Amino acid sequence: YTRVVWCAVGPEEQKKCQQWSQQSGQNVTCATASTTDDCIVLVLKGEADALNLDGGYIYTAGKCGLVPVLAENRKSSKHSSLDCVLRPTEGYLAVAVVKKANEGLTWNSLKDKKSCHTAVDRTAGWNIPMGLIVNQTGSCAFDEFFSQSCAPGADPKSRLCALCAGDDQGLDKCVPNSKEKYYGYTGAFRCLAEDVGDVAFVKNDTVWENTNGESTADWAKNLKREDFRLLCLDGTRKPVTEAQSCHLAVAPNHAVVSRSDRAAHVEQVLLHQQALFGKNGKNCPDKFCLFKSETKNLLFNDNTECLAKLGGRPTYEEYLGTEYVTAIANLKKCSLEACAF
Ligand SMILES: *[C@@H]1O[C@H](CO)[C@@H](O[C@@H]2O[C@H](CO)[C@@H](O)[C@H](O)[C@H]2NC(C)=O)[C@H](O)[C@H]1NC(C)=O
Ligand SMILES: *[C@@H]1O[C@H](CO)[C@@H](O[C@@H]2O[C@H](CO)[C@@H](O)[C@H](O)[C@H]2NC(C)=O)[C@H](O)[C@H]1NC(C)=O
Ligand SMILES: CC1(C)Cc2c(-c3ccccc3)c(-c3ccc(Cl)cc3)c(CC(=O)O)n2C1
Ligand SMILES: *[C@@H]1O[C@H](CO)[C@@H](O)[C@H](O)[C@H]1NC(C)=O
Ligand SMILES: [Fe+3]
Ligand SMILES: [Zn+2]
Ligand SMILES: [Zn+2]
Repeated sequence: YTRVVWCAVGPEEQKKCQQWSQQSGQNVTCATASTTDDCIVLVLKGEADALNLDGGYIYTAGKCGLVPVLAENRKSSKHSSLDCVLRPTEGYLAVAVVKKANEGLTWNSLKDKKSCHTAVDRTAGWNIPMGLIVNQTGSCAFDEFFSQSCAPGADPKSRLCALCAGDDQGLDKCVPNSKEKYYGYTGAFRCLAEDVGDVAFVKNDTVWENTNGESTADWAKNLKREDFRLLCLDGTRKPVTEAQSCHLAVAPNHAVVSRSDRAAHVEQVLLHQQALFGKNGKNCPDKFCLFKSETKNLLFNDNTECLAKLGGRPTYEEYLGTEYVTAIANLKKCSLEACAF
């Protein structure tokens, strides 16, 4: 009765989870909710066991008692002797991306421009840039900084949702799941690509993976890396090959979380499921690939090489790092340490 009930966020994740469930012979089954917060609630009620989360959502789950279990680990350079499951994670770079042709937009002229964010509460798309912005402006009024935005999860009538597009029928505008056209890393970068916004807060890998033919999706297939610049905190603009010297932060990798009392079982089941369906898996590309979903980053980021063991049985605070947790705490003061639910 180590069936693990995964929580899928929206219908496209639910469809992938259903295929995973079928292929796993119901070793894994699926609960679904409309939002990441709602999935965390199902886990707190014991109606789902686990899901994989961005760091800002790990902060929410962690305040309510849930614990990190395994982390996404993507390709690396050095440390290459180690098996992926054992290799330390390296964090990803949160960046602010603009079009080269939008000349003289820099970090210091962002006020009153249009912004694209992966979702409220997420690390690169929200906590890092809005925390930096609140700090730099000396003001908690971050909902009045950009003239319009798409920030999935904000009030859909507010200017923080004015750029969001909803689903193809145009329903579900601004919902924080993949139905919203501009949701997530891929959606916020598409929001910039399509010039709906002036700036997208995403990570370094997003720009690479959706330019120069790395994506064949209709909106991405013609994008050229050279037509984008990163915004540096010192006011300069750099090419996207320079993200090691022009990022807003290094983010902790997305990780699986669960109730502490289920962490051990969730871990062993996931280790076995990735041996089947993960990057070199017995049954991938054969039957099912757990870490593919045609660039849509459903359940896991498509660039995940494996889910890796954590060193030191970390608490969510240790996993996130004290400085990130403190930055989050500070930003949340704009809108005392109990579970949000
Ligand atoms: C930014 O992201 C890109 C995409 O993940 C990284 O480029 C990949 O890096 C490895 C080398 O580590 C190459 O083998 C891959 O083939 C690259 N992918 C692509 C699409 O080019 C890049 O290294 C990252 N930059 C920084 C500074 O972290
Ligand atoms: C925004 O500013 C706050 C206030 O300075 C930052 O909070 C401090 O962070 C440092 C470095 O971790 C700690 O030494 C201080 O104790 C923190 N101060 C407080 C009052 O808690 C926060 O890191 C900043 N946000 C961002 C995104 O950089
Ligand atoms: C295993 C972690 C989830 C803990 C952690 C810290 C961390 C933890 C404790 C105290 C400080 C940092 C930092 C990290 C790395 C670099 C910067 Cl500039 C900021 C944070 C990173 C990203 C990285 O791998 O380099 N991680 C990943
Ligand atoms: C299902 O779970 C059992 C128990 O670990 C295991 O023997 C079997 O290999 C698993 N099968 C699949 C298809 O995940
Ligand atoms: Fe993230
Ligand atoms: Zn840095
Ligand atoms: Zn510890």
